[PDB]
Amino acid sequence: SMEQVAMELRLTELTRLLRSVLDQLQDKDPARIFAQPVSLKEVPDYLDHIKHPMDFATMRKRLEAQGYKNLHEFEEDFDLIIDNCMKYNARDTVFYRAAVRLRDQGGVVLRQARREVDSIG
Ligand code: NA
Repeated sequence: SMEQVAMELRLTELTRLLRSVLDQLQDKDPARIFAQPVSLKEVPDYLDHIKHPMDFATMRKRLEAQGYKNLHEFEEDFDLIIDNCMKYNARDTVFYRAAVRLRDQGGVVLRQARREVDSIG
């Protein structure tokens, strides 16, 4: 049907926009702290602590499968990256502080993405 096609085109354009968002967030992480999953072979107890691990490579995989149906879903995954880091790592660490800074800088990017998604429909 043409209605199905129109929904598919909308999902694709949302995907395009979420890609540009993902690239922008990732530019705020030049150290690449959040680029890849935590290795269960190097924080071996990680999964006793953190129930839903997340990272930018994992988000990129989901995005390439057009796996985010709306901005809220994408935001939830970004908030997991930040929130997991702030739980596992202490306040005094480089990791916790990098999560705080990414949250702050990512706020700006997400704030405009919400306006663009609303505006474009
Ligand atoms: Na903690």
